[PDB]
Amino acid sequence: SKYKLIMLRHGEGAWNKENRFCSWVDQKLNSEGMEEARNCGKQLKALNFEFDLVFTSVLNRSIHTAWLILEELGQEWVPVESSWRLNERHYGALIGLNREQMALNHGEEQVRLWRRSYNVTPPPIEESHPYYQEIYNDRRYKVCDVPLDQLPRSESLKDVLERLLPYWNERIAPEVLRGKTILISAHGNSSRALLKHLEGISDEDIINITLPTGVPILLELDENLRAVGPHQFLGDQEAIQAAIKKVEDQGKV
Amino acid sequence: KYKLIMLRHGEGAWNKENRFCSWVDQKLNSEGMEEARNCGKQLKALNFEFDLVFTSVLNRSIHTAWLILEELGQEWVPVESSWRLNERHYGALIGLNREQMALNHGEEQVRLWRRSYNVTPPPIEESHPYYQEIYNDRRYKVCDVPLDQLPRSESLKDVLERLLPYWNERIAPEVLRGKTILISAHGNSSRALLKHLEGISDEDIINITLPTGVPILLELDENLRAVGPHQFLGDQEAI
Repeated sequence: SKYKLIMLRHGEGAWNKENRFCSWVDQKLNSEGMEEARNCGKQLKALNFEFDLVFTSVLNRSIHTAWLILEELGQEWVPVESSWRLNERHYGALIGLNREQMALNHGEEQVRLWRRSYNVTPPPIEESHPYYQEIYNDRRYKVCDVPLDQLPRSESLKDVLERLLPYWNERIAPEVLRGKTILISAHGNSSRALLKHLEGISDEDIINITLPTGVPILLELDENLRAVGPHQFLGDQEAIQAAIKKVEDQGKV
Repeated sequence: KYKLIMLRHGEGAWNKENRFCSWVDQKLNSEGMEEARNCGKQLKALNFEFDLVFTSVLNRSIHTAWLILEELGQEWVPVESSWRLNERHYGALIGLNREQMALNHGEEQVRLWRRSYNVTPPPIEESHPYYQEIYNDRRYKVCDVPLDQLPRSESLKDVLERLLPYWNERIAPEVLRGKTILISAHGNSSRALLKHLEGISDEDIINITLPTGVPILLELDENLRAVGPHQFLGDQEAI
């Protein structure tokens, strides 16, 4: 049969205000990020969505986004399942740096390639990074399918897809085949990776997809779990276009 | 041996209005949330590190788990919810004023409905102002027993009988694997698991009083029987 699922990326926290690369640092939502989640929830309630399962990353800003949506829906009882495989892209040594400053030191166009291209890998994160130990000693990164030493230290979009797709295949997609209505609370680049796979977007074209924060993304799938058309945003068409331009402008002088 | 943490949510409006929530999905109030928040601060100050949490399907129990996990910075820990941890089903008593009931049917009878071990209250009926808010909710259309087979009132003993399979089948096997587990549940449903784990009689269980917002530690052996009486963690509270 036809299938329908919602994906979204969370709203803003402090480092978004400061225009810093956040990636695997576990920054909390701020007050307006929490409101963005509630607005998604209200939108989803206005369309009478009834979720059967929620999938999230292990970064708390994506879990809190999911809890906030469920509360607006009166669906706090719906199962939630979290995996590092949905984490934001690991940005290596760019973690914590200002974007517009990078665009100064290397050009607007080196920055765009670092952020949106499919294949270029960021400089790895090194033991001298102020947040190295906070990331890799965190107990949430033990309980899994990969030894702590084989966790990544930086990721291209391609690397994201390769550790994300096994989770889609083994956990998410079988529930979709089952007929359940699913919510994915993830991140900018882990959602771009999933969209690239489901929509058959080229290595070249994925560069041009920028996802707005805190906005529901409706995806329709066919009986082979491929997209029927392009992903669609729920909410006002202009306000969303302005919101996309914002994320694009973080990397511009 | 084994360590287990159980606890009970804080208050909402109806617990101030001296009323029966039961299976009605009443929300925490401000102190109800801050109580869970303070309770999470106390488990953090005790360096607690959970691997799995279990709740009922009522939001007062789920928010409580969520606020606690936020205080702990442990929001990534798996949560699992189940009606089998629900508060006791108070039947037709649901929603009624406690005092107004005391003048309708008498001190001694209302007291026996609330404190006994073996007495089933009057069933809730489709005329009840909250019958449809409960049995039409989608969270029961998707549970492990048919909707009609779910109870319309429960003795405290019925609570244990519906809880024990979930404990035997779902929870205890994870206690055995070495996981530090949290159970965010309700007064009655926590009373039934204690009675089972400690071995309390149908007589002592009726007088056991469990405070809200307080981590309740239970130490077990490999047969998962209590090594001693349940203990409260933290300090300085009354009533």
